[PDB]
Formats: sequence, C-alpha cells, structure tokens
Amino acid sequence: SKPFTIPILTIGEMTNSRFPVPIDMLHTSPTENIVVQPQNGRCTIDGELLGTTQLITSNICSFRGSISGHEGNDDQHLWHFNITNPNGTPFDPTEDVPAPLGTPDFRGQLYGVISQRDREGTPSENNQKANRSHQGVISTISPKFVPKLGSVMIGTWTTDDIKNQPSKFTPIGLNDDDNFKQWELPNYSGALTLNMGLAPSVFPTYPGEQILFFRSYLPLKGGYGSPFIDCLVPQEWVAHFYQESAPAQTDVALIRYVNPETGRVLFEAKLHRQGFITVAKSGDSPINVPANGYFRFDSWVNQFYSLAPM
Amino acid sequence: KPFTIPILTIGEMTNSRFPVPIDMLHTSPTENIVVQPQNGRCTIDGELLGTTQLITSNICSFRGSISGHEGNDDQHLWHFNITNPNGTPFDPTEDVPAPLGTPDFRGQLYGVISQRDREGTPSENNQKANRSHQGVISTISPKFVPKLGSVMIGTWTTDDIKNQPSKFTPIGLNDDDNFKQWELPNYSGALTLNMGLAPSVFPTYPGEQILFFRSYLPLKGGYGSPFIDCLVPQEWVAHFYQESAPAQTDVALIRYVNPETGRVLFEAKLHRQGFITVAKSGDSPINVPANGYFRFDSWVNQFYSLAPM
Ligand SMILES: [Cl-]
Ligand SMILES: [Cl-]
Ligand SMILES: [Cl-]
Repeated sequence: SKPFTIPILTIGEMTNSRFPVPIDMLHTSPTENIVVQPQNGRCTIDGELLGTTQLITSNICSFRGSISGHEGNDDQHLWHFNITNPNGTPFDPTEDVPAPLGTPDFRGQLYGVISQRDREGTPSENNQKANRSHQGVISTISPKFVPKLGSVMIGTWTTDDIKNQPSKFTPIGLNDDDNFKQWELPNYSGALTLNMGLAPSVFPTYPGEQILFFRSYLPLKGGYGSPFIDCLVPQEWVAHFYQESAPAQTDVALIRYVNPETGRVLFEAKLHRQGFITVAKSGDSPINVPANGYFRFDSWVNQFYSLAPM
Repeated sequence: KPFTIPILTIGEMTNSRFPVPIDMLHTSPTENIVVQPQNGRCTIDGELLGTTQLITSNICSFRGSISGHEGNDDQHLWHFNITNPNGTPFDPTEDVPAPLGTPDFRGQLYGVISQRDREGTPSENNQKANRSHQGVISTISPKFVPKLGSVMIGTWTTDDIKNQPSKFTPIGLNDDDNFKQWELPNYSGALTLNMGLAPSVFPTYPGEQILFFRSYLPLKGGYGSPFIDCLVPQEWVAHFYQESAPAQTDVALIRYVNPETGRVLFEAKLHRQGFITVAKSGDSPINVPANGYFRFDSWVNQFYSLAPM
C-alpha cells in the first residue's frame, strides 16, 4: 500500500482552506455547543473531496460568471450575478454538491473586488476589450444568495459602473463582522429550502478531546474587530491527499507535531480519515509551538487511542 | 522516492507570478527578450531563487505599515513601509532582490490596502478599528524601493488611510500599455542595480522555445487583455521545495499525458534550473486536453533531441 504522508510545509508556508489567506496559528477550544460543518477545506485523508471543496487557493470564496441586470434600489446599487463552475461551464444543480465549488460556507458579508472584461471587443478601440473593477459585497444571508440555483447578488455602494458582462469576484475579507457566523452555513438555495450535498459535521468522540483548527484573521472593510476563520486542514493538505490518494489503513492516523531543527516531537494528535484533527486538551489557551513545526504521520491507530495531553 | 511532478491539471494550479489560476500553456520565440522573472523560481531539487516564497496568496502582496502622506492635486499617495511576509523587519543585506513575493515586473499594480489599527478602541470594547480601500502601487516610481524597505501606494481621492499596520492584496493592473512583464523593476530605485537575482533563462538547443504557464489579469479600467507568464506553477514550486529530490542529471525528460486515455501528447525538457523547453517554432494554439499534466519520464541531458511539439 502506498504510504500515507502529510506535507512538511510550515504554517507560514500554507493557506487557509476556507479563505485565501495564510494560516496565522493553530487553535483549539471546546465546540460542544456549535455544529462544525464547514464545506470548504473538506477532503478525506485518502483523497476524496467533499462539500464545495476544490483545489485552487485563489478560487476559495471566489465566483465567476456574468452580471445580467441591476436590482439596486435604496442604500446602494445591487447587481444580479449569474455564476458558473470555476472553469466557466454552467453549474448543474442536480450534482450532489451544495453549490459551485469554492462558494463561501459561512453567514456574513463577503467583501472583495468585482472585475469585468467585456465579451466582445470595442470597434472604436481597435477591437480591444473594455474592462472595469470595483469593490463589492456579496451578502451570503440575502434571499438572493442562491448559488445552488446559479446566482448571487453583489452590491457596489454608489458605484454604477458595472456592465452586463463577464465578471469575477476576488475576495478580500468581510464588509463588517456584525453578524459573521463562521459555523452557520448559508442557504445555498435561499429561503425555506434545505442544503444538500454536504460534507458531514465533525466532532470529537473520545472523552477529553477537542478539534484542532488552522486559524486565519480576516481583513475588514470597516468597523471594529479582528474576525477569524478556522479550517480543518490547510489547503495544501487538500491538494496533497487528493493527489496521493494513499489508502487509509485504519480510520485514524496518529500524527506528531515536530520541530525539524531540533528533531524533537512537541505533541501528538489524531488525524481522522474524514479529514479533521483532534487533540487531548480542555480549554482555549496559547499553543506554544515553533514557527518551523509541522505534522508527521507516525502510525495507524483507532478512535480509542489515548493521546498524551497537549 | 524518485523524481515526481504534481499530477494537478492547469485548472488545479496557480500562476507563480500572480495569485490567479493558470489559464493556458504558451510558447513563443524569446530570442529578443530577457526572461528573468524573480517569482516562480525554484530549482527542480528544491532551491528557492529570486523573490520566490511558498504561499500563492503572498505573491505580489506586501505587508507593513503606512507612515506618511503626500498630496498630488486632489489625489493621495502614502509611504508604505514593508516587512518580510512573516512580519519581521526585512534585512537588505540578505542575498535576495527584495522582500519575498515583491512583484517582478514594471507596471501599475492594482489591489486593496487593508488596515487594522495597532491599539484597541475603548468605546468598542478595546477592539481594533479597520478600513480597506483600493490602491495602486507603481513598480516604476522612484519611490518603489522594496529592497530599501518601502513602496508608495496611491488611493486616488480616498483620504481614509491612517499610519497603521497594513496589507496590500493584489487584484490586477491599473493599465495595459505600461505593464512590461519581462522588465524587472528597480528594487532599490534610481541608479542602483538589482541584486540577488535568479538568473535569466533561455533555450540553448537549436529549435527549442521556453514553455510558459499563462494567466490573464484583471484591469481596473480601460482596454486590453494583459497576461503574465510563469516558468512553473506555484504548486510545482511547493512540490520541489518539499521533495528536494536529487537531480540525477541537469535535464528531466517530461511527457504531457492525458490520464483518461493514458496517451502521451508531447514531450519537453525540464531543466534543473526550473524551466521547461519544447521543440516548437512560433506561437500557435497548443491543443491539449484540460485533464492533462506533465509526468517525469527519465533523466537526459541538454543535447536530447525532442520530438516536435
Ligand atoms: Cl483586448
Ligand atoms: Cl471519531
Ligand atoms: Cl480586535
């Protein structure tokens, strides 16, 4: 059987699988009263992509397609954004997926830039294509956020310079974090319709364990705070497992966090086949590890393995 | 154990010179240009060169703090002190051209500057204030001196910028005609030569051209379809860096394969320095499947005669 392996990249060499930014830190805390069911950054350790997970970091929380019309009443200009697969073909809602791959998996106000390049050249400019880019916000809580049905709504404040043309949304952060709920899924089909094709929720089963997350802070357009988003594995682990597809000889890999300079093991954890990590820790306190550290696969165990306290 | 290349498709990889997906393969004659990019430079045995770092989202990004302002008619320019990507002060005596990820082209880099203030606000439960706005970083300005620790960012008529910690996230370009992807900026400004460079690359074998991975870039406005060509995808940089596989010879023979049909489509040389050549003359459509990827075949040398692509 092909040996299972984990990337040796450091935290400072990897990206969050739920938002296209570097990982800032490891994080663990109790999650008994939250449902942990993210849809980006979901890959089994034997290489099966789940949820809305795709391979390209820059496509996480990005949309592409075209603007078809203005809806903008009071407050701001609003635009109807027909979205397509990341490769440009029409999204098929009968696929067993929640929404087009990379769609955001949280409730909040996604801030970024919409860029357009027109589909036909301009005859008075030697047939070159016209372009425009402006800031925009995509509310993932709007009743018009229906990515599974092929469209979302984007607002551009007082900017009216948006055409009915091919468009891409590149995420930057959040408009505000007033109601940012990273563990609450949006309605991918809007009001009164349940989500489908979901990666399952994850939780520790063994007494005394918590999930270990990879955390990144997010920029804000305005207001106050230091919002953050937690992923189950880095995006580079998704791409590694997807390519390697090593057989999972049991459903739990024992992994150790190591300092390659000193050669010493710092702590150990369980990497569950479903694609998430648990550790033996109670509470939320500083995780004192070196910047050069990374996880190494040690051996195949099971869900009843008793980890050393982290 | 042996030498491997990622099996990711073009549609699963990112440009190593700008944080966007790869759109297509490209080859054309380059005898009259100097191909010396500084991002996306990694030897096949894992040595990072130039300004190359590992994270796609840090390519063409800067972080640091704003420290000053200059008016320009009704427009605003800001002094942006930059640090290493990990936040520590950049040491210009290091044998690198500039902080890792600094742009490697002359152009008007368009993106968004985001700030989060250093100290909290008591009236907001000691939370930090934030703001983000569009900006342009000219890589041709005399004030573009990243090797010396700073660049200048313009925000048009927006004056809502503080002397606070800041990050610039790139989106694309402000114009097409002044974007020269093969002309390096002056990392130390006027009258000072660049240092720590990854070397220029070129085909030595008669009849060969460099094969590039091309992406189109967004524009803030105006006309055009600008593009940027990298030598290998960013995911190849990360693969070679981790694997650090010994280069048995200085040239790997690689074949582009369709995994569904199992058939080889064309072959190429992957040079140890970190670039690909093909036997082709001219620039014409490269007709390959979207599912295709390169596979290492064998170790050869610079005199291997490739089949015509
Ligand atoms: Cl054009
Ligand atoms: Cl379990
Ligand atoms: Cl804060």
